[PDB]
Amino acid sequence: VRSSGILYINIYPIVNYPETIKVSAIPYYEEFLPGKWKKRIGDLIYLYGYGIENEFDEIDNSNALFGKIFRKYLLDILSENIATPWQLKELGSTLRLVKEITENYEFSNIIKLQYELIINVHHWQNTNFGIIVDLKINILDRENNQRISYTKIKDKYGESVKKKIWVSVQAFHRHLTPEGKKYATAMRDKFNLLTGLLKEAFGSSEDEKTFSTPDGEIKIVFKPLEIVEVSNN
Ligand SMILES: [K+]
Ligand SMILES: [K+]
Ligand SMILES: [K+]
Repeated sequence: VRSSGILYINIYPIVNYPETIKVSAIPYYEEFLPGKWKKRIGDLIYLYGYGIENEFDEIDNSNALFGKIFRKYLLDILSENIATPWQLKELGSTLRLVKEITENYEFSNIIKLQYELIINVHHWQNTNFGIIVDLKINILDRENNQRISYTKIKDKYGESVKKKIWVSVQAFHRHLTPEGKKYATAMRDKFNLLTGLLKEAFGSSEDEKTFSTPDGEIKIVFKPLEIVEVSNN
Protein backbone atom coordinates (compact mmCIF):
# COMPACT_ATOMS: atom_id res chain seq x y z
CA VAL A 1 0.00 0.00 0.00
CA ARG A 2 1.51 3.30 -1.12
CA SER A 3 0.86 6.88 -0.07
CA SER A 4 -0.29 9.87 -2.16
CA GLY A 5 0.73 13.44 -1.66
CA ILE A 6 1.26 16.99 -2.73
CA LEU A 7 4.60 18.68 -2.77
CA TYR A 8 4.95 22.49 -2.65
CA ILE A 9 8.35 23.87 -3.74
CA ASN A 10 9.83 27.38 -3.43
CA ILE A 11 9.61 27.96 -7.20
CA TYR A 12 7.22 30.74 -8.21
CA PRO A 13 6.43 30.35 -11.92
CA ILE A 14 6.47 32.95 -14.67
CA VAL A 15 3.17 31.99 -16.28
CA ASN A 16 3.28 34.58 -19.09
CA TYR A 17 6.21 36.29 -20.79
CA PRO A 18 6.99 37.76 -24.24
CA GLU A 19 7.82 34.75 -26.43
CA THR A 20 9.71 37.12 -28.75
CA ILE A 21 12.03 39.83 -27.39
CA LYS A 22 14.00 42.63 -29.09
CA VAL A 23 17.78 42.35 -28.91
CA SER A 24 20.61 44.45 -30.34
CA ALA A 25 23.98 42.77 -30.93
CA ILE A 26 27.21 44.74 -30.69
CA PRO A 27 30.78 43.36 -30.89
CA TYR A 28 32.17 42.31 -27.52
CA TYR A 29 34.81 44.70 -26.21
CA GLU A 30 36.17 44.15 -22.71
CA GLU A 31 36.28 47.97 -22.47
CA PHE A 32 32.46 48.23 -22.35
CA LEU A 33 31.27 48.37 -18.75
CA PRO A 34 28.97 45.40 -18.00
CA GLY A 35 25.60 46.08 -16.37
CA LYS A 36 21.83 45.91 -16.57
CA TRP A 37 20.12 45.49 -19.95
CA LYS A 38 23.17 43.91 -21.65
CA LYS A 39 24.51 40.32 -21.73
CA ARG A 40 27.74 39.05 -23.23
CA ILE A 41 27.35 35.82 -25.17
CA GLY A 42 30.58 34.75 -26.85
CA ASP A 43 31.96 37.45 -29.12
CA LEU A 44 28.82 39.64 -28.93
CA ILE A 45 27.04 41.78 -26.35
CA TYR A 46 23.26 41.67 -26.60
CA LEU A 47 21.32 44.73 -25.45
CA TYR A 48 17.74 44.05 -24.40
CA GLY A 49 14.86 45.63 -22.50
CA TYR A 50 15.57 49.28 -21.68
CA GLY A 51 19.03 48.79 -23.17
CA ILE A 52 17.54 48.89 -26.72
CA GLU A 53 18.80 52.24 -28.14
CA ASN A 54 17.75 52.87 -31.79
CA GLU A 55 17.75 49.56 -33.79
CA PHE A 56 17.14 45.86 -33.04
CA ASP A 57 16.61 42.28 -34.09
CA GLU A 58 14.35 39.71 -32.45
CA ILE A 59 14.71 36.28 -30.95
CA ASP A 60 11.98 33.91 -29.88
CA ASN A 61 11.89 31.29 -27.12
CA SER A 62 12.84 28.48 -29.54
CA ASN A 63 16.28 30.14 -29.88
CA ALA A 64 19.17 28.82 -27.74
CA LEU A 65 20.05 32.45 -26.99
CA PHE A 66 16.63 33.20 -25.52
CA GLY A 67 17.10 31.45 -22.12
CA LYS A 68 20.54 33.00 -21.65
CA ILE A 69 19.19 36.51 -22.23
CA PHE A 70 15.77 36.08 -20.55
CA ARG A 71 17.17 34.78 -17.27
CA LYS A 72 19.12 38.05 -16.86
CA TYR A 73 16.32 40.18 -18.30
CA LEU A 74 13.88 38.76 -15.76
CA LEU A 75 16.12 39.75 -12.80
CA ASP A 76 16.76 43.20 -14.31
CA ILE A 77 12.94 43.72 -14.56
CA LEU A 78 12.38 42.41 -11.04
CA SER A 79 15.06 44.87 -9.82
CA GLU A 80 12.90 47.74 -11.24
CA ASN A 81 9.85 46.62 -9.22
CA ILE A 82 11.12 46.50 -5.64
CA ALA A 83 8.53 47.93 -3.22
CA THR A 84 9.49 50.00 -0.19
CA PRO A 85 10.57 49.15 2.46
CA TRP A 86 12.53 46.48 0.62
CA GLN A 87 15.89 47.49 -0.82
CA LEU A 88 18.28 46.02 -3.39
CA LYS A 89 21.24 44.32 -1.76
CA GLU A 90 22.77 42.69 -4.86
CA LEU A 91 22.01 42.16 -8.54
CA GLY A 92 24.27 39.61 -10.22
CA SER A 93 23.55 36.04 -11.14
CA THR A 94 21.29 36.27 -8.06
CA LEU A 95 18.91 39.06 -6.94
CA ARG A 96 19.07 39.76 -3.21
CA LEU A 97 16.55 42.03 -1.44
CA VAL A 98 16.52 43.07 2.24
CA LYS A 99 14.09 44.57 4.75
CA GLU A 100 14.85 45.48 8.37
CA ILE A 101 12.56 43.81 10.89
CA THR A 102 10.67 46.65 12.55
CA GLU A 103 8.41 44.44 14.70
CA ASN A 104 9.20 44.79 18.41
CA TYR A 105 11.64 42.30 20.01
CA GLU A 106 13.68 42.59 23.24
CA PHE A 107 17.14 44.04 22.55
CA SER A 108 16.14 45.40 19.11
CA ASN A 109 17.92 48.60 20.29
CA ILE A 110 21.32 46.82 20.10
CA ILE A 111 20.76 43.91 17.65
CA LYS A 112 19.32 44.56 14.17
CA LEU A 113 17.50 41.74 12.36
CA GLN A 114 16.94 41.83 8.63
CA TYR A 115 14.98 39.64 6.19
CA GLU A 116 16.89 38.71 3.03
CA LEU A 117 15.21 37.24 -0.05
CA ILE A 118 17.58 35.38 -2.36
CA ILE A 119 16.16 35.06 -5.90
CA ASN A 120 17.54 32.77 -8.61
CA VAL A 121 15.97 32.02 -11.99
CA HIS A 122 15.11 28.41 -12.82
CA HIS A 123 14.60 27.37 -16.44
CA TRP A 124 13.14 23.97 -17.39
CA GLN A 125 11.48 22.05 -20.24
CA ASN A 126 12.93 24.55 -22.76
CA THR A 127 10.34 27.32 -22.31
CA ASN A 128 9.39 27.33 -18.59
CA PHE A 129 10.83 29.92 -16.21
CA GLY A 130 10.36 30.58 -12.53
CA ILE A 131 12.15 32.06 -9.55
CA ILE A 132 13.56 29.96 -6.73
CA VAL A 133 13.41 32.04 -3.56
CA ASP A 134 15.23 31.48 -0.26
CA LEU A 135 14.85 33.48 2.93
CA LYS A 136 17.53 34.34 5.47
CA ILE A 137 17.40 36.43 8.62
CA ASN A 138 20.63 38.38 9.11
CA ILE A 139 21.73 39.24 12.65
CA LEU A 140 23.61 42.52 12.78
CA ASP A 141 25.24 44.52 15.58
CA ARG A 142 23.15 47.67 15.32
CA GLU A 143 25.88 50.17 16.20
CA ASN A 144 28.19 49.10 13.32
CA ASN A 145 25.80 47.23 10.94
CA GLN A 146 28.16 44.24 10.84
CA ARG A 147 27.12 40.58 11.03
CA ILE A 148 27.38 39.28 14.59
CA SER A 149 27.42 35.63 15.74
CA TYR A 150 25.51 34.38 18.81
CA THR A 151 28.97 33.81 20.34
CA LYS A 152 29.94 37.46 19.88
CA ILE A 153 26.49 38.61 21.13
CA LYS A 154 27.17 36.64 24.33
CA ASP A 155 30.71 38.08 24.64
CA LYS A 156 29.73 41.71 23.96
CA TYR A 157 26.15 41.97 25.32
CA GLY A 158 25.75 38.96 27.60
CA GLU A 159 24.09 35.55 27.71
CA SER A 160 20.61 36.98 28.39
CA VAL A 161 20.73 38.95 25.10
CA LYS A 162 22.04 35.93 23.17
CA LYS A 163 19.13 33.73 24.43
CA LYS A 164 16.38 36.35 23.77
CA ILE A 165 17.72 37.08 20.26
CA TRP A 166 17.80 33.35 19.41
CA VAL A 167 14.13 32.97 20.43
CA SER A 168 13.17 36.12 18.48
CA VAL A 169 15.05 34.94 15.33
CA GLN A 170 13.38 31.51 15.60
CA ALA A 171 9.96 33.22 16.03
CA PHE A 172 10.63 35.47 12.97
CA HIS A 173 11.39 32.29 10.97
CA ARG A 174 8.07 30.83 12.28
CA HIS A 175 9.93 27.99 14.01
CA LEU A 176 8.58 29.10 17.41
CA THR A 177 5.68 31.16 18.71
CA PRO A 178 6.51 34.54 20.30
CA GLU A 179 6.40 32.65 23.63
CA GLY A 180 9.30 30.46 22.41
CA LYS A 181 7.24 27.26 21.90
CA LYS A 182 6.89 24.84 19.03
CA TYR A 183 3.44 24.81 17.43
CA ALA A 184 1.29 22.80 15.04
CA THR A 185 1.27 25.19 12.05
CA ALA A 186 4.97 26.19 12.16
CA MET A 187 6.01 24.43 8.93
CA ARG A 188 3.02 25.79 6.97
CA ASP A 189 3.61 29.27 8.44
CA LYS A 190 7.31 29.14 7.47
CA PHE A 191 6.34 28.65 3.76
CA ASN A 192 3.55 31.23 3.95
CA LEU A 193 6.04 33.75 5.43
CA LEU A 194 8.33 33.29 2.39
CA THR A 195 5.45 33.75 -0.04
CA GLY A 196 4.07 36.77 1.84
CA LEU A 197 7.46 38.54 2.03
CA LEU A 198 8.07 37.85 -1.67
CA LYS A 199 4.68 39.34 -2.57
CA GLU A 200 5.42 42.37 -0.40
CA ALA A 201 8.85 42.86 -1.97
CA PHE A 202 7.30 43.06 -5.47
CA GLY A 203 4.21 45.09 -4.51
CA SER A 204 1.83 42.17 -5.24
CA SER A 205 -1.74 42.67 -3.94
CA GLU A 206 -3.09 39.47 -5.48
CA ASP A 207 -1.80 35.96 -6.37
CA GLU A 208 -0.74 37.09 -9.84
CA LYS A 209 1.49 40.09 -10.49
CA THR A 210 2.19 41.78 -13.81
CA PHE A 211 5.48 43.46 -14.58
CA SER A 212 5.81 45.81 -17.56
CA THR A 213 8.62 45.32 -20.09
CA PRO A 214 9.33 46.97 -23.46
CA ASP A 215 8.48 43.56 -25.02
CA GLY A 216 5.17 43.12 -23.18
CA GLU A 217 4.07 41.77 -19.82
CA ILE A 218 5.72 39.25 -17.56
CA LYS A 219 3.27 37.62 -15.15
CA ILE A 220 4.35 35.67 -12.09
CA VAL A 221 2.02 33.69 -9.86
CA PHE A 222 3.12 34.10 -6.23
CA LYS A 223 2.08 30.59 -5.19
CA PRO A 224 4.55 27.73 -4.67
CA LEU A 225 4.71 25.23 -7.56
CA GLU A 226 2.59 22.18 -6.68
CA ILE A 227 3.30 18.56 -7.72
CA VAL A 228 0.65 15.88 -7.05
CA GLU A 229 1.12 12.11 -6.99
CA VAL A 230 -1.95 9.90 -6.50
CA SER A 231 -1.22 6.27 -5.79
CA ASN A 232 -3.50 3.54 -7.01
CA ASN A 233 -3.92 0.96 -4.24
K1 LIG B 1 8.29 41.64 10.10
K1 LIG C 1 14.98 49.09 18.10
K1 LIG D 1 0.74 26.65 -7.89
